[PDB]
Amino acid sequence: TIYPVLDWNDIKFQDVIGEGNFGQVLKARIKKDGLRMDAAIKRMFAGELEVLCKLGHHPNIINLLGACEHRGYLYLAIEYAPHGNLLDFLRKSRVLETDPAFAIANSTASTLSSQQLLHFAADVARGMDYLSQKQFIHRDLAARNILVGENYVAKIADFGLSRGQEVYVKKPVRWMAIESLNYSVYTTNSDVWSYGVLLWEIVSLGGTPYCGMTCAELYEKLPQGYRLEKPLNCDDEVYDLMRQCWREKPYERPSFAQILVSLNRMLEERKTYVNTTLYEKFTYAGIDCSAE
Ligand SMILES: CC(C)n1c2ccc([C@@H]3CCCCO3)cc2c2c3c(c4c(c21)CCc1nn(C)cc1-4)C(=O)N=C3
Repeated sequence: TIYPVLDWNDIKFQDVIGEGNFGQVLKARIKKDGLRMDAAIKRMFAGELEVLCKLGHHPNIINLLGACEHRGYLYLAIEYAPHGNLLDFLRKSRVLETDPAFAIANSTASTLSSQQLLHFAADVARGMDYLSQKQFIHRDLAARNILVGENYVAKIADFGLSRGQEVYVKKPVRWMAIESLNYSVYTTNSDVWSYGVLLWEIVSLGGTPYCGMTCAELYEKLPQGYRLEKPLNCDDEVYDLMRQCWREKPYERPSFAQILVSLNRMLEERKTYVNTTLYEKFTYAGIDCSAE
């Protein structure tokens, strides 16, 4: 009873809407507190379960509605994010590709604006600050694991449940901190590195990071000091923010709280930080289906 119990009989499964590291996610309708509502279902040890059930609501963390035991398996009922994962949401906005007529007429390269992209980044930083302050270590921060829920509020999903100052996970190379590629240990510091790549994904409207490069090249190239280049449509303040997230020394990277402050500053300025207008020779950052 450590969680809002739910009867498998009150779950109306619909369609498959995605798939995480473990299992498929299914959209469904359930009855909670006598009321019928939308939800995503994921088939999920004991300690982690309590960790999740205890977490506690936060507007930028996908929320647990209830769990259900069935055939020896535990099914989690999750708050529903109608808009889907951030990665596809970003790629669906590349109107120059999805609706060129619209793009030329409005002279825009995305249905989304600079502010919206900054909000997604701020939303995630807020959620990560909340999680890291409680010793949580995500381990797999990336656009694909961010959900765009009600009112387009970004929500963090698929975060690791093993709490502590650092966690070893024997076992996503393009999002991993150098110290994780070498040691398989994760900390909030390596979460910050990944957040930086997430920020780069946001600004590039879902481009594959290090497009054109093999994982192998990264292993040797990253330690040499190599890092993702600034997208031409990105302001320097935003790019510097990413660079801070990728400092070789983990303890030199900012905290999520500091990241959020820098983002809120940008959000407050009338200034535009991520250019989405169409300029003479515009092209999107590439998506390497060979790596995905
Ligand atoms: C593949 C990933 C991105 N996956 C998840 C992966 C992991 C979780 C867990 C639940 C327990 C707390 C930590 O995190 C939730 C989701 C998760 C959710 C939802 C979705 C997806 C999820 C992907 C496919 C999808 N399409 N649409 C329209 C919504 C979703 C959703 O609505 N509520 C939760």
